[PDB]
Amino acid sequence: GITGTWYNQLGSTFIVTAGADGALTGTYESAVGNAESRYVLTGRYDSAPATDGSGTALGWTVAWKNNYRNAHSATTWSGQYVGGAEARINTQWLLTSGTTEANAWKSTLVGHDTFTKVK
Amino acid sequence: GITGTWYNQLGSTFIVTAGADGALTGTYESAVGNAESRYVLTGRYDSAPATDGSGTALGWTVAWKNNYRNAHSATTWSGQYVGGAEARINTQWLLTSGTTEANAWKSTLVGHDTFTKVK
Amino acid sequence: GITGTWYNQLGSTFIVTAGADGALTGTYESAVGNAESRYVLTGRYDSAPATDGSGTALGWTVAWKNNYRNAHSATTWSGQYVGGAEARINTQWLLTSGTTEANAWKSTLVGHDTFTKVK
Amino acid sequence: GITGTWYNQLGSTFIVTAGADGALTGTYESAVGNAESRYVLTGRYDSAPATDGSGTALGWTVAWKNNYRNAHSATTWSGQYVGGAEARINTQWLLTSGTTEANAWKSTLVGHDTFTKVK
Repeated sequence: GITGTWYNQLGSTFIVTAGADGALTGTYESAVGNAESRYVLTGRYDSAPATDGSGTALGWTVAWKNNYRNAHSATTWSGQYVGGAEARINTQWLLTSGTTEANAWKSTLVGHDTFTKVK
Repeated sequence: GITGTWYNQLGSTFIVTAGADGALTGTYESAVGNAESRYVLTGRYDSAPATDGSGTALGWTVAWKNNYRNAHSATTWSGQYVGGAEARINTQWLLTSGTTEANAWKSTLVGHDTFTKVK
Repeated sequence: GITGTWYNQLGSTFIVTAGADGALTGTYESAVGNAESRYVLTGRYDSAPATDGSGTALGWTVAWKNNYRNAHSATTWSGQYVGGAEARINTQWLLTSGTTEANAWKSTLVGHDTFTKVK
Repeated sequence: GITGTWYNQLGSTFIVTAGADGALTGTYESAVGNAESRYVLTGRYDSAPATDGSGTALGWTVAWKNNYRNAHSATTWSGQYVGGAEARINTQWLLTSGTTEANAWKSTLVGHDTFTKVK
């Protein structure tokens, strides 16, 4: 149930394909909704999850560089798919920016995102 | 300088290719060193980093499932390459395990890894 | 507005006093609601927050040891108070368990809690 | 062995008292070394740690406000004391800044600190 369009709370959109081999490929759109705000996502998911009501572990990365903008940063999301009635991807993320060694201590933001298939 | 074999402190080995398009592909080996402990890694890196001594932002994901073992979990690393003399990848990571909703609060470990090209 | 009883989503209860000097003192109750599940909390908050609609930065620690139970672990919450109509404390937390050096890599859980004054 | 002066890699200094009741009190000095860069720290530690070579779980908070400067932010450290020969406190930390709801997603930095009793 991972393949599809997912929306976070903040209004970002993640279009993903889950391949039989464990590969995630797709696009992440920061909230705007134009070509300029689309970035390649790659990831991995558990292709053989536990049959006991456990969620499916997954993760993906976006480098914030496309043909229009380079933020010299990358976010990774680490999380799990929950195939509920209204399914959800619950994640925590790390956004690392490229820095000098002096600013390396303040390079990494952390947060959390919930995604649904409902805008 | 990202393409190559990298070793973490704990003795894990990351073989990676950095493609011109921002793609990372490769294998992550938990410390053992046999076929059974090899897992596909996919990621993204900043292909056009800042020319001011800033590091290169990157991230990658391993789902802990191969032909031999499934830990029903995924780690993402978020970090930066520093093209020093002895170059390094400084990361923080999140390891999410597939869980029940009741155990979802204790699903995610966080830590940090430094990688070098020197065993 | 920090002084009071706050409830997280999971059903834990935080009773806190915010002193004029920046001190937080109080008790954290894991969801049960008896004397056996009460632990001392200590923390700090910004006593002079920005007058521009910014939240108030705060943090606190619970060592999971009382007269009844010792989990040999400590959680810290780092967050901000938002004096809305229905006010909230938005936090992320780290739960570190005492471990051997060999298990030090898996010592630290991370997550997030929202607290309200409404059960 | 927690009571004493501890130095992080970056050159910050933590003077702490570990009380019999689980309380940490003290001062955190960002790297400078003058009165202007001293801040109150409060925390908790496991007063009865495991007798099996496990570290002692601890955590503390500094609100970045003193009589001289207010950064409208708070750091929490979550970690463990390891009573080695050369003892160490291994931590991960969260630095939350007070923000608007719009900037709440980028409010929280994460990192790691190792402390020793050796400058």
